[PDB]
Amino acid sequence: GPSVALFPPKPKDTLMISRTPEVTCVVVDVSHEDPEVKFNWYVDGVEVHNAKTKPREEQYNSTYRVVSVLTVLHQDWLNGKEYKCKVSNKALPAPIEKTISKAKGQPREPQVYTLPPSREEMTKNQVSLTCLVKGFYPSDIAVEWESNGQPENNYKTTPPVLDSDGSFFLYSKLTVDKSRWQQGNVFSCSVMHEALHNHYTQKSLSL
Ligand SMILES: *[C@@H]1O[C@H](CO[C@H]2O[C@@H](C)[C@@H](O)[C@@H](O)[C@@H]2O)[C@@H](O[C@@H]2O[C@H](CO)[C@@H](O[C@@H]3O[C@H](CO[C@H]4O[C@H](CO)[C@@H](O)[C@H](O)[C@@H]4O[C@@H]4O[C@H](CO)[C@@H](O)[C@H](O)[C@H]4NC(C)=O)[C@@H](O)[C@H](O[C@H]4O[C@H](CO)[C@@H](O)[C@H](O)[C@@H]4O)[C@@H]3O)[C@H](O)[C@H]2NC(C)=O)[C@H](O)[C@H]1NC(C)=O
Ligand SMILES: [Cl-]
Repeated sequence: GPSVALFPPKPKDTLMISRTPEVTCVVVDVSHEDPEVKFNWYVDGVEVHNAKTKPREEQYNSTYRVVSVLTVLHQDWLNGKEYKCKVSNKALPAPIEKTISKAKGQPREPQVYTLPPSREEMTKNQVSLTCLVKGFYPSDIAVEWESNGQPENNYKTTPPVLDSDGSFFLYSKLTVDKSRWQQGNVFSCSVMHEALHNHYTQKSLSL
């Protein structure tokens, strides 16, 4: 029968007030016999009525996928409100409920440091600029490298790692042509996290 998956907003969308965070309720294996699907949404038990249900989407295996998207208030998500999707369908003996919310725990402010390439790496044609982000909680975070107000195309960020004090850390490594570093171009590591002032900080690094 029908099955439901409930997906959280992207951290960056919850952290930047200009962006639009969404909770997404997805129903799959909706049958042709009982194709109609009702979604009820609740926020800490109180029904809300602003969800947009997308049109049914027919799969290659003769079932439908039906999606309801609930726009959330950034502050509600960050204040730990519970989002419940209730999915009714005539093939279900009772409606399916799923609930989600933000990871729990006292927030802790990330410390953000940029580290230049080792002198030993300067023998190479590409070099590594390092962004250390440590002491944060919970693990929900976004970390991005930019130059001239635009994202860099060769960086990779480690997952959050539990540190010995129960906070998280990660590193993001930016690789650039050595000549760009030598020319004095400025590179910036932007970090978004709920325990930062304005949910944002940026640290820059140049030769
Ligand atoms: C008939 O076909 C259906 C359509 O899918 C297939 O189409 C065919 C034509 C091929 O193209 C094939 O490749 C496709 O798979 C089948 O639908 C599938 O059903 C299964 C079983 O119900 C679903 O499994 C769930 O998967 C969840 C994760 O889903 C996300 O990630 C997937 C990639 O890893 C991706 O495919 C999904 O679309 C979805 O993507 C996420 O979308 C959200 C919302 O839009 C977005 O915000 C995210 O960024 C995005 N994330 C990522 C990483 O891409 C699991 O979480 C889920 O498990 C949860 O619920 C369980 C209980 O329900 C529970 O046990 C778990 O613990 C957990 O809570 C579950 O495993 C699968 O998603 C679904 N595929 C799609 C595309 O919807 C169908 O099964 C099949 N039916 C039959 C009878 O044959
Ligand atoms: Cl913003």
